[PDB]
Amino acid sequence: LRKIKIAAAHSLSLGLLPTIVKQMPTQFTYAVEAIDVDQAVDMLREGQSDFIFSYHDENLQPFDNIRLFESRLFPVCANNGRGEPRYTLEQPHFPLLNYSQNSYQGRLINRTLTRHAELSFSTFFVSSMSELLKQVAMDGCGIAWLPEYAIRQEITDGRLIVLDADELVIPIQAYAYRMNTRMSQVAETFWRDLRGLQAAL
Amino acid sequence: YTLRKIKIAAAHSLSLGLLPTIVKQMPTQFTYAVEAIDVDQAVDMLREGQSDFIFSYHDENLQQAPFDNIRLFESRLFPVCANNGPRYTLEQPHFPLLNYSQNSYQGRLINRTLTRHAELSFSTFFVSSMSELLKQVAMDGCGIAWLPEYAIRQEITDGRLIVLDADELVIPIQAYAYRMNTRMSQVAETFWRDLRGLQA
Repeated sequence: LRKIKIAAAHSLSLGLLPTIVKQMPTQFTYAVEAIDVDQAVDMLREGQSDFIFSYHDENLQPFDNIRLFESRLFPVCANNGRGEPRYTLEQPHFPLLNYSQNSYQGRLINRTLTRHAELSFSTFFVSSMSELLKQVAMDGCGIAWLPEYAIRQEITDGRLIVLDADELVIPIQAYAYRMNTRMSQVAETFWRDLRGLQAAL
Repeated sequence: YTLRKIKIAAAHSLSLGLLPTIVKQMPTQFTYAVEAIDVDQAVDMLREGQSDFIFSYHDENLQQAPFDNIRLFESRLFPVCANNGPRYTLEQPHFPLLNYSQNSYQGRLINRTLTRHAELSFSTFFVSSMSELLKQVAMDGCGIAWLPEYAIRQEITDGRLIVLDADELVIPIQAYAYRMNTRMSQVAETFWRDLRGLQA
């Protein structure tokens, strides 16, 4: 009861909901779905989800928005243990850990890798779950573009090394999308309290 | 550009707790394509050639022709919650329940366990099929969640998550890798044979 159905993109539900539900002023019920970027417009218009936590989709930007945070995508990889990166960008056919071809982050990385034809890589692991790519990268199996907030503590400890920070960086902005049409009594209550909570992410 | 691709439709909990160990140990002769898919959705994709293997739990009909099975390991799902410096008790009026949806093996199994035990009054508070999300919400003191011990082993030994039962409410689980017993690509037959060796 008093359910709030949220469908988030394949890699930003973790960085948001734990902090949201803990700091939420009043108590709701939550149902969370990991959807692709393509299924964002349709699920809102049909009412499949009351709110969609997605990136900067300018199609949704008859909708209302609220920017949750701002981050970047840094190419990272685990170290040898010597303090040197296990792989390197200038290495012939380095193992690449990428997102799916239909994900929002996957299209950004493949866009940058097309522009920078200097990088010679080999696809090794592809999945739209950023948590899976993060733990696969820590094993030292390849290079991955990971969000800064998702590896902030791992970057501090040299268990993941930043390989580039000038041109291979992809800025990302996460939003919470709502239809401008007024919703239930509980959805407006949740949307208001989240707006009163954006000073915590 | 994918003759070394292996399509893996795994359970959300198993894909994030077991697959990184598999990928690290395997020889890098492969290219992995993994997606978190419900087991009742992954079986349909397995027959029509949309996936090569699926990683899920004990299925009665998936362990027989025209399928082949590999018993990956064995584990259990413990009732768990955050610490008080336990915030919640299983013997408590309407405790908030963090649980998977019915579109996931673990969701039905937890709900069917609570079916027999009417002594526990709970309140469905947060439902999602992403295990890592269930875990973080549990560690922030939001409710009780039945999480697998392979995913919360070290936070149990650190106190951030306290086991709430070690008797009736601990449900056993066994990880499994399934596939059609028919021929696939050479890159997938090698991975399957290495999986029998990897289990040990």
